[PDB]
Amino acid sequence: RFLKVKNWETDVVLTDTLHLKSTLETGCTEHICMGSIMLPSQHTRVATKDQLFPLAKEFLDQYYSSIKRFGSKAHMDRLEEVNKEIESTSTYQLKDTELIYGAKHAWRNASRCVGRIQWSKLQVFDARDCTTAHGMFNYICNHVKYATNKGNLRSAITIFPQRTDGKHDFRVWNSQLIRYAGYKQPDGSTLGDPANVQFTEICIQQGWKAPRGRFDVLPLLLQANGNDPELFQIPPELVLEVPIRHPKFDWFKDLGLKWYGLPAVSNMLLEIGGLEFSACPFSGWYMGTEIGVRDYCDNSRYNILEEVAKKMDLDMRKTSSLWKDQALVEINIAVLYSFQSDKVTIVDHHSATESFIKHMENEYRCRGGCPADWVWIVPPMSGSITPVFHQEMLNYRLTPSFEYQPDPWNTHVWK
Amino acid sequence: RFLKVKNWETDVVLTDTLHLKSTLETGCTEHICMGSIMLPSQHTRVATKDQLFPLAKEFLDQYYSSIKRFGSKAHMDRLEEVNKEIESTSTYQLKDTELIYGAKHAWRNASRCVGRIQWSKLQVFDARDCTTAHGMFNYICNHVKYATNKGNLRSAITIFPQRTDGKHDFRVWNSQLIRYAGYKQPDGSTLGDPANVQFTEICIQQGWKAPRGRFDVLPLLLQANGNDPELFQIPPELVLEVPIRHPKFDWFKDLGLKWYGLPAVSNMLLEIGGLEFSACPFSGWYMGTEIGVRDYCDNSRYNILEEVAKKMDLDMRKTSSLWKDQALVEINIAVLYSFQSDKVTIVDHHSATESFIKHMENEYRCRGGCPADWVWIVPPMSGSITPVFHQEMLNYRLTPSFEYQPDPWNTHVWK
Ligand code: HEM
Ligand code: HEM
Ligand SMILES: C[C@H](O)[C@H](O)[C@H]1CNc2nc(N)[nH]c(=O)c2N1
Ligand SMILES: C[C@H](O)[C@H](O)[C@H]1CNc2nc(N)[nH]c(=O)c2N1
Ligand SMILES: Cc1cc(N)nc(C#CCN2CC(F)(F)C2)c1
Ligand SMILES: Cc1cc(N)nc(C#CCN2CC(F)(F)C2)c1
Ligand SMILES: [Zn+2]
Repeated sequence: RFLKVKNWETDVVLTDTLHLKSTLETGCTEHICMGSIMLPSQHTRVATKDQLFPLAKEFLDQYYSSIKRFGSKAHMDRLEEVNKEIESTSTYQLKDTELIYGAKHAWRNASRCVGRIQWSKLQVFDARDCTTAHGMFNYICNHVKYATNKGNLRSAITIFPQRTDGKHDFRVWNSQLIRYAGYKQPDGSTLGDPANVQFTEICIQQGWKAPRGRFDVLPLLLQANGNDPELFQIPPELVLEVPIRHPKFDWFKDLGLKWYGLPAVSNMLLEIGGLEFSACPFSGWYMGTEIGVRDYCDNSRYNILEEVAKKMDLDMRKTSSLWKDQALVEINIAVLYSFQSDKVTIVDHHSATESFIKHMENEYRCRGGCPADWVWIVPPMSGSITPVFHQEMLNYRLTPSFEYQPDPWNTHVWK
Repeated sequence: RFLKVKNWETDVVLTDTLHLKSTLETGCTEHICMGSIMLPSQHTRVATKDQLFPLAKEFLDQYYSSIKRFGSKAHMDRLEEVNKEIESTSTYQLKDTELIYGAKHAWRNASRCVGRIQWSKLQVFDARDCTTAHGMFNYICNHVKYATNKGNLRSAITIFPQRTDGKHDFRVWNSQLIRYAGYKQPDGSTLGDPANVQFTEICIQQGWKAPRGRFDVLPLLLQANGNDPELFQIPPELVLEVPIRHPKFDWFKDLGLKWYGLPAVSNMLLEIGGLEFSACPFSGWYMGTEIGVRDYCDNSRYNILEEVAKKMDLDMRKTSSLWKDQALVEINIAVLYSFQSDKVTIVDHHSATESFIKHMENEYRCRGGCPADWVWIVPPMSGSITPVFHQEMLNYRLTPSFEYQPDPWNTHVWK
């Protein structure tokens, strides 16, 4: 019942008891493993009043058995206080300290995040008093400015009012606070980011005048209390960008690449003691491979392997010349070199994966485990020369948690 | 119940119904996914007479509903014939055609093997009349000669007598038919392959005179009908080796690397209609990354990244210089280039993973699915620039199957 996970490069063994506390389901059964399914039903997110108190009680018991005040009067009266308020309101409200705890532990419990060694250093911005989409823009601007810190990136999350009935929902329609626009050409090809071709069309549909270039920062589409969303442009002095150059190849500058400094996910859902926060933008800093491998070299994204292979002068006729691999490594050296020379926080996949193994060590000692998703933790290049490749990992779903949710434009009852 | 798997690079969707036929268990539960555990209990392998007929019946029903002769007289009489013989003997014997079918479908069902597009082109060598360890050596030599085919590698498997009581067991003690010896130095470091340091000691323990160099081909340790195993040296003209050189870097020859052409796994167990074949060496051809990434660059194997980085003249002080990544790509270009120039069959990880996607297509059409283990299918370098990275895969255990088994020297009752 008390499972073991092995590291096959060092022979370290760790014992996991934290999985006992797991509540949610994974998708796998005794006869089928769905560990490679991207969005199983369980990882996506309507609740009723009856189900709310056990989830509150369970969460309150975690928080008071955290500040080592479990079962005492301060715990019991808060237990009864929330109980009474769930009877009275069919919902409840978190204390500011409970919100900060719940949000840090959602990140802590994110099994697909290799960055969690930082989970306790998270700045939490309480935006539950927000009522309008202008208010949201203002809070989101303050988040971007704080988290960027002129390149000394700081982790942060901003938390808008929780879902109540469901038809009144705060939502950030962008998938990330800062993304580049996707424009499809009249012939068929794509300028900018093909991922956002659909979102770019919704913004033009709502009034955005597109500068139709490559790296056009998208406006924000903010929806408040269920109302229709409104467009706002992030003041460009708040959007820190890094021009990508190589430390050997001087043709690399003329490639004309740049990325943004701040990775800030805005389309997910924060769940805390049964409450649902449909708009909770959170940001950290990049691991290099996110830009250099996935953003730049995915076939359905920017897809630059061939142009980089061209200017490197490469054997591009054969697949076994490994020209794709060779050009991929140079692109990622340039991503790292550019962010570092500009003093914009970035981490390479060797540093990040070492830290995660060190984070797993700590989590099995002082916590009894660390839910981890190997499929997402192992970086998308050079997998087996990083220590996470050889580390067995148990995946399981703890709460508080970040979850996926459907896009707002498939569900919003317009008017 | 009839699950869907998505490809996130092409948007192809496939429907899996084959998982319904699954019998064995995976290790995962509704509340925990063990998709990254290397050797769960279910993937390792004693049976009694009562359990044997449903497994025979189930297997016979697959084979006759294969040559489109299901339920007929030829099926029913073989059903009753095996039934009677399980009553009479508490076991049974496969027809030669049933053995060839069962072995091809064990490979077909191997969810961790990216090579299965070839599953029906498998040469099956029936060695069930073998009685002595000399006999085994002779059969294993004929396998090596056939499968190598002077560099035009051909897939093959040799099948020794099935387990009966358990204390009489044919076993190949080597983990692969051809491996290099592992010698630990008096100071502590290691020459050759550190993986086989333990096995190398068992061979010296039994009489092997070690040439104590780097790439010393190990003798065979063959155990027949439970007797103690005996050493035999594969005639060196039967062991095809490829010296590793680079097509640009002429210092690469002086690195002094070579590998063997034939990957031939000998420590696993073939299960067919309930029968257990404890010695079933099977061979194919290499995917380049097996040698170039894992064999050469694993920290606990040959571990050559630093010496290759040295001669490349690399920024080795920092982790973020990606010198490890850069030297890894060159090692794999050289592995491919050397095998190809010598006309020894090899496949690169781009060709192999494309073929597997094409194999999955066929399997979902004419079979209803294809059990696949993403953790093992995705290659250990450049993962996301190969199409398997973006393909969702359902893992489940079908029979006939290859399974792991404990090492013989932890279980053999000596004398
Ligand atoms: C501090 C620096 C951080 C680093 C280096 C980091 C690293 C990463 C990386 C590389 C991914 C994979 C993204 C992808 O493949 O698309 C990821 C996923 C994720 N990260 Fe972190 N992250 C950081 C901060 C944070 C913060 C502050 C939070 C939450 C407050 C967070 C929560 C998540 C979640 C929820 C996911 C993916 C969840 C899913 O897909 O189910 N991360 N992280
Ligand atoms: C024909 C050329 C073949 C290629 C290119 C190929 C490719 C591969 C590769 C790269 C692996 C991973 C090995 C590792 O990471 O250590 C693998 C695993 C495997 N292959 Fe194939 N293979 C081939 C032939 C075969 C044959 C002929 C069989 C059986 C008769 C087979 C059965 C297996 C099994 C059972 C495993 C791993 C099972 C496990 O660990 O549970 N392969 N294959
Ligand atoms: C099919 C597969 O699950 C999918 O491509 C996953 C694989 N692992 C990943 N891992 C990370 N970190 N990010 C991703 O987008 C993905 N994609
Ligand atoms: C911990 C992890 O399961 C282990 O390192 C696995 C990962 N995937 C692998 N995949 C292949 N093909 N071969 C391996 O040896 C491994 N090792
Ligand atoms: C906070 C954070 C840090 C980081 N280093 N990266 C990301 C990211 C991302 C984008 N992907 C799509 C997703 F699944 F939402 C995450 C987010
Ligand atoms: C037939 C075959 C083909 C191939 N291309 N590779 C292998 C291999 C290997 C060694 N690994 C350890 C294992 F799990 F047994 C497989 C085997
Ligand atoms: Zn699973």
